[PDB]
Amino acid sequence: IVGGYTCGANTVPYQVSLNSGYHFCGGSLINSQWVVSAAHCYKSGIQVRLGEDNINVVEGNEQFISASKSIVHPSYNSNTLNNDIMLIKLKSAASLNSRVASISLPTSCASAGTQCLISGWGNTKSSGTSYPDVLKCLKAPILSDSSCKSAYPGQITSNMFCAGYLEGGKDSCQGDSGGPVVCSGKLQGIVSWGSGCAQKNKPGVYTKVCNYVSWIKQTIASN
Ligand SMILES: NCc1ccc(CNC(=O)[C@@H]2CCCN2C(=O)[C@H](N)Cc2ccccc2)cc1
Ligand SMILES: [Ca+2]
Repeated sequence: IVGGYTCGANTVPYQVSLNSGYHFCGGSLINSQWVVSAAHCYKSGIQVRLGEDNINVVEGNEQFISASKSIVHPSYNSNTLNNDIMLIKLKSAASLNSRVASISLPTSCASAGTQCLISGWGNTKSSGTSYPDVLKCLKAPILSDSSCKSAYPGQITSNMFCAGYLEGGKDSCQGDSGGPVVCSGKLQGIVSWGSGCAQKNKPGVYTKVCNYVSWIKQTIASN
């Protein structure tokens, strides 16, 4: 997250860190047994880390649980990142409490102009690299689909939306991948892609979760 703020420990209790020896992606807890992340975060050997603030220090509220199954969306296209969503089932159910809590799925999409909360442990610099160890947060509005398509001609589908600031300075970034965009209490986005970070006229692109709620619910119920 570039241009954000330190969230505060466990103030985003649905935020998970996916660990394969190191943090490599965010995700969102949607019930005691299931995490949603980006399909471009897919790999084997995932451990889900809940209740994290400093990902390098055991602070006392963590739960570390291995994934039993990963399900990349059937229509994911790695060339374009269309349908960039994946479900991860935990080997054992998380113990839900005030620092480890699910986020509600949308019953409808969000509109342009809605303010959202984006969070993660990704890069905090727009030029260069600096990775924080505590969770960073950013308030950012959903941008119009027309401004999104003008920023990235040819590349935006109905399964994507832009959020952030066309002036630059405030954005998600590498390492935030797979993490949440929450608006009015609902998980509306997943950190997906973009050109650089916090550059002018290059906002972040996010998987449009509301298009996937039926698939999420039916997949969880059948697995
Ligand atoms: N500042 C927002 C942001 C937040 C978080 C990220 C992390 N996401 C990526 O790194 C993805 C993974 C595949 C490659 N990516 C990319 O974005 C590529 N630069 C562009 C691309 C390539 C193929 C298909 C679609 C887009 C990036 C930008
Ligand atoms: Ca920790």
